[PDB]
Amino acid sequence: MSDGNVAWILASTALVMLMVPGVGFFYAGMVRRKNAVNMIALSFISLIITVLLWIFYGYSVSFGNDISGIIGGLNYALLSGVKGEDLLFMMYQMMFAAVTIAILTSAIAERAKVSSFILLSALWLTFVYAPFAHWLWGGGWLAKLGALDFAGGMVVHISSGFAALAVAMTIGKRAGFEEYSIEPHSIPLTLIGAALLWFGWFGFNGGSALAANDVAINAVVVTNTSAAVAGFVWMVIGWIKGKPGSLGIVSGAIAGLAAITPAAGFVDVKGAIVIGLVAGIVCYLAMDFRIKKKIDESLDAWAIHGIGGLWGSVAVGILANPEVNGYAGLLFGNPQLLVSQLIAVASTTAYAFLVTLILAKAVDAAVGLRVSSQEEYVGLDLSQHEEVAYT
Amino acid sequence: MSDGNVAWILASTALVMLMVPGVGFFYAGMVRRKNAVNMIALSFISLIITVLLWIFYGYSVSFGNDISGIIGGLNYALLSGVKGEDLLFMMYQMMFAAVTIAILTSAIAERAKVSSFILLSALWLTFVYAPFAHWLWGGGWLAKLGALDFAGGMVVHISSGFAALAVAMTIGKRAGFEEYSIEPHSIPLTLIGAALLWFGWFGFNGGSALAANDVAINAVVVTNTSAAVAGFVWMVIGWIKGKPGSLGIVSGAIAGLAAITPAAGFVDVKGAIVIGLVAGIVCYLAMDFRIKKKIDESLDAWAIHGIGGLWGSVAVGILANPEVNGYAGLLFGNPQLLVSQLIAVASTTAYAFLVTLILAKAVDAAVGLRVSSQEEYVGLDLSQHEEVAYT
Amino acid sequence: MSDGNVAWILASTALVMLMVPGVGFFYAGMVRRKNAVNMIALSFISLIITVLLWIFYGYSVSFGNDISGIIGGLNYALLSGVKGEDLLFMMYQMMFAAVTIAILTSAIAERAKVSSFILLSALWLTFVYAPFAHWLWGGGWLAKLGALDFAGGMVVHISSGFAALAVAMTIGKRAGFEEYSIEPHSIPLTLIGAALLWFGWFGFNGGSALAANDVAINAVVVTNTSAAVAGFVWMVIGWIKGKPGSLGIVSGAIAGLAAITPAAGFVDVKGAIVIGLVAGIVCYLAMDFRIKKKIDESLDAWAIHGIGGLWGSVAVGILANPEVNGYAGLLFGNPQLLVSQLIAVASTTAYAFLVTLILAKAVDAAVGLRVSSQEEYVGLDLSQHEEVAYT
Repeated sequence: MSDGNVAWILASTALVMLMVPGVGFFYAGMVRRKNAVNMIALSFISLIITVLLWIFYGYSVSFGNDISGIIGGLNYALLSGVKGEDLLFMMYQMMFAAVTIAILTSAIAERAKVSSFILLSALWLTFVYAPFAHWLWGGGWLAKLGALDFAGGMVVHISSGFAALAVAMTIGKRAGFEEYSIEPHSIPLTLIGAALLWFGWFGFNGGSALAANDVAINAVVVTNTSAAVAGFVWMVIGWIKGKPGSLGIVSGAIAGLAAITPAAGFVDVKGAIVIGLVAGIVCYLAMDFRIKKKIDESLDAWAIHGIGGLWGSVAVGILANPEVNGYAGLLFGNPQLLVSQLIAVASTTAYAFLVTLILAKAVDAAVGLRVSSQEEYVGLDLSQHEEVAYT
Repeated sequence: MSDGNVAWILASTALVMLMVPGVGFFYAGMVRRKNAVNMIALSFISLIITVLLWIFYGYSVSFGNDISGIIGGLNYALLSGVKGEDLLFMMYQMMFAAVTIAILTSAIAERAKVSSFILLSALWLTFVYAPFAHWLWGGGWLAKLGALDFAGGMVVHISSGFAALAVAMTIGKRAGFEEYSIEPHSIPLTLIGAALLWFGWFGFNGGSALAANDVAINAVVVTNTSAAVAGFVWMVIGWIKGKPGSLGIVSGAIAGLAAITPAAGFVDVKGAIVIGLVAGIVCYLAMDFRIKKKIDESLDAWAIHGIGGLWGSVAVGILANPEVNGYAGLLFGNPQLLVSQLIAVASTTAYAFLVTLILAKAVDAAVGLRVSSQEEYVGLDLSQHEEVAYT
Repeated sequence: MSDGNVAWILASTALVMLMVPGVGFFYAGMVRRKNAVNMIALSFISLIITVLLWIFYGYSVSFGNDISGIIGGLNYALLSGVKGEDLLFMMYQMMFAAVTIAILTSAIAERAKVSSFILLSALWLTFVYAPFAHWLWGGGWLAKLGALDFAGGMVVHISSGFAALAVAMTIGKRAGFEEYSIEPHSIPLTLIGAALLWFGWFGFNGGSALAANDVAINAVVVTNTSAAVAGFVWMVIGWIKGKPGSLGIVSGAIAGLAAITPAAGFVDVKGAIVIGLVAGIVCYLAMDFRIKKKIDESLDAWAIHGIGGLWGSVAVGILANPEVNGYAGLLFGNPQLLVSQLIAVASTTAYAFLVTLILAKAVDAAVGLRVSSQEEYVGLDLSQHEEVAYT
């Protein structure tokens, strides 16, 4: 099976797994000390829950027998019939689902009931993520009409970004959100998360070629490129607006990473530069806009992932270079690919937001999403975990 | 040599190395601020010491010429005659020894003399670890009677777990251990350790197939499975008993990882589920029991690793699936394998505990294990390292 | 292309990337709380800046058409003409440049203008790093006269070490440097950095064979060996001088890692032992000496990397074992190799220091390197990033 290829995907799988708690640390540093444990705990729970559901039926529903091009059957439930390298694919994919759910925790920072997050995550995974994976990567209707998503610009970034937006609006602003700014308790903790995410993204985008070949090498080159450009952009904006805080820098780098994900295996270095440059700009604008509109989509999963993933997914249709991976975009003489991406982006963006909104409200009405005011006041570490982050 | 296979083991080696300080961070967060540096420092020392002894003679004693099936000769001392991929095996194995010693530091948390830990570690490595590795993986008498241990359920988890129990009883309870509970100074630090351990375990269990093949893929699948189940279990117990603290969650995940280690390459996903489920339960019971018996085996190396490794090692004899890796357990028609595991588990459990006990007391009588009361009072960071963790 | 080999280098690339922020954490823990964000931020900026310049022309200047053996042309500017595995080489090499620049941040700890660091880094990369890479690895005049540097004893360690010395002397001592000692705000943060650096060095030295073969395995064995020896040495010195602080231990391990880098693929385990032993000693002496001379080369990039890299690079000429990788040193009957190393070390040491000195003063005169006294007083987190590390 080419031990080399298995080697690379085994490694890439470990890398993506690390990104789950990586997300937890990244977010934890930006919340208050009284909610640090909760923010990290959520990423671990996301992992645990994801692994179980994925095995149970998640994998089957995403990549099993296709039914009307919208979803898969239960032929792979409990991994029945999954052998050899399909098992490696399953495991690798399982980690993409886990990171997505963790990113989503951005919208419930500092005020959600853990039990409720679990219920909603299980439902979201079932009714939003699995479907997307199937549409694009499981031979679903989107792949059928020619849509492409190399590493998850849509399956992962658009889904969590817009789902995060829907969730934030449903759960409401944190107490005092509007009055005074919420300061991060540990920027260094966040920076550790950021280093783990950049590092893990090597397996995320580079592993998506499913082999140790020229496409993975390209994905690795362009991934690092877009990240650097988008990070540089936020740095400049930082200076333009005052001082370049470390948060803006890494946030910019992450915008570039999310934007390049859907295209990592189709574009050249020049294309990666445009994507990163534009990503840095539009994502920063989205942040200020959601801030202007007073939406407490707390850690900007939407501005960064939602908008970054949306852009990158569209950019695939404009800059795909056939010399790179056969596929060609508008600038390389193919208008058709652009239309496929727009349809794919319009569909996944609307569905992620609208369905998440339905799910969020359903659960809210069923069990209630938000913690009580006093718990929010004392912090979820104590109230939801009966723990104290530091002594 | 299949560059793919070398690639995977080179990577798996780096992964296991990371687990050493990973253990240090995991433990450090659960001790008091005045002992944070010491707890981490111990894991680095474990690494340094292990590497030296392993090269000097540790490797030879573990995998050299067999003498009476209990130990190896000195033909590989200073790596004399070790070439090509035997060198990669040596290096990979060296890291297993280092992690084991680090896990063991659980029993001496906050009150041991560094110099003494080194002496004892050197002796333990020599008289307990090397022998075990040889019995099971060096063509020793246990492998000879058909015993199996895929990734170290016995060589690593049972050994450190029970050795930790012996050490704790010999060194005694921390001052005030019984009166008031000792709070962790940094749960987030512990969670970083936990993420590094989960991530590193990909190389630990996945690398144990010694190749990038179907067995490693299986080991990776089942490893993640058992961890998720055992973590889910502790989460439920947490709710049943109040609130699911992040510590219980990751502690549960680690119980599943330790339990699955001896079996990662022999069982199917259904088997992994049973192992994780049972592991979560029995390990939690072991924790409460050692707590009930007032034994200051501080960070539960015993409850988690000892008991988790014991269970998993036995489970190998019940659930080994021949369709997975040829070997078959009791449930797959082979009673013989179960007997081999019981004998192996009875032997390694008794030896680890009894011999460690002899070694711990010997050193105690020779140089003294525990620091003075005042050092314990001011903290080992200052007293043993003349450092202060934070300012 | 041997998927195995690509697999290993893709992984090694991710590993070296991690070492960049790893350096940031390592350094951040040793500075004051008011400068924690700045110290880490610098490592991320180093990465971002490096990636951009490397793509733009850095790579071409290092490995493009040779001009008079001192530098490369612009034929690979913007990666024009770089395809297949040359692209993987490019990306892997790009990360070596990034780590070098991060190491260098040691000399400007707590008192530099970010804008100025960027300018100087861009110039240093252009006029010092690229040239070195070309001399030794780009078919430059040094490789031509038979000089060797397996993983960068000179290209990375000597360059940053001596450049750091030049920079420190040009920027001046931190306020109060002489009066009272500057305490590290978070040793644990530093220890996390150290674990990431040790782990990442697997890709650094092990990946330098450019394939998953016997040389990489050897590099991995010897790398871990020298680190352990040098760390053990500093530990002993620590006891001899009082208590073995964790900082000395990891600092010693890093001396061994830097010393072994230029030789990782040419020496045997016995040679690795001598190198580590000597490295621990000479590097510790260099630290005390620069401390005696009152030079605020803050985090000892010079004592550790400069001197460690200098030693190891020379040691290559004494201990290269032909049985290991064909090349042979003085002790293996070849005086010639020793002369090549001395010339290479004399040249790179003098150039790094002298040219960096010119660059540092130029920029200082152009825009000014150091922040104002009051910024230094309130801390660069607030003054240069308008952020606060912890709340």
